[PDB]
Amino acid sequence: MQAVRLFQGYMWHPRALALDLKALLPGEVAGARLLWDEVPPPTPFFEDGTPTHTQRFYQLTLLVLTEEPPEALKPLAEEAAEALGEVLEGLPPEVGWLLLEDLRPL
Amino acid sequence: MQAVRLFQGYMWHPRALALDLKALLPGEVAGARLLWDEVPPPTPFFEDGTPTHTQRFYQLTLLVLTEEPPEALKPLAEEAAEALGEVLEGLPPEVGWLLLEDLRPL
Repeated sequence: MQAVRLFQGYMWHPRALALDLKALLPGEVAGARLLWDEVPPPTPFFEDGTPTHTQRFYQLTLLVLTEEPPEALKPLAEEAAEALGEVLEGLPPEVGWLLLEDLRPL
Repeated sequence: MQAVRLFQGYMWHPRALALDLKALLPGEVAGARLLWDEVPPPTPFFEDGTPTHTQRFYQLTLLVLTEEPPEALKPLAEEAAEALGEVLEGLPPEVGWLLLEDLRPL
C-alpha cells in the first residue's frame, strides 16, 4: 500500500481573519486523509484583478493509499473531488477556493 | 527547518515515449529538492480536444526546508519557478507541462 499525494486545489481567506481550519474542515474525504498547508499565492492576481497577497493561501492535498499503480486512481480522484467540493461549499463565505477541475491554462 | 511540499504544476509525455526522468531532471531547483510523482490525467482532454489518456502525467513539487513564514518564501518560489521552466524547456519536445505561472487568475 503506497501513499499517493494528490493535489486538490487551493483555498484562501483574508489574512486579517484568524480562521481555525482544523475546526472547520474534516480530517478525511473519501477515506483519504485531507491535508492543507499554508503556501505562497500560486498566482499574483485574482480573476477580478485584485492582488492575492491580501489573503492567506493553503494547498489542499489528499493522501491516498493504494495497492494499485498511482496512475489508475482516477475513479477515486473523481469521487474525492466531488466530495471535497461539497465539503468546501459548507465553509464560511469568507473562504475562497478553487479545485483542480476548475483551474485553467492562459 | 521543517519541509513544505510546494506544488509546482504538471509534466507529461506520451506513454509510448520512453523517458528516464531521473537522468533528465535535476535533483534540485533553486537549492530546493525537486520531486516528480506519477498521477492520473488531471483532466480528460487537452485544450485542442485531444485525449489525455495517451499521456503519462506527473505532479511536480518542490520540497522546501525552512522556518520562516510561507509568505516570505515568495523569492524562492520565484527563482524556483523560473529555473523549473528552464529545465522543462530542456527536455524532449514531446514533453508538455503546465506550471503555476501558466494558470489564469483565480
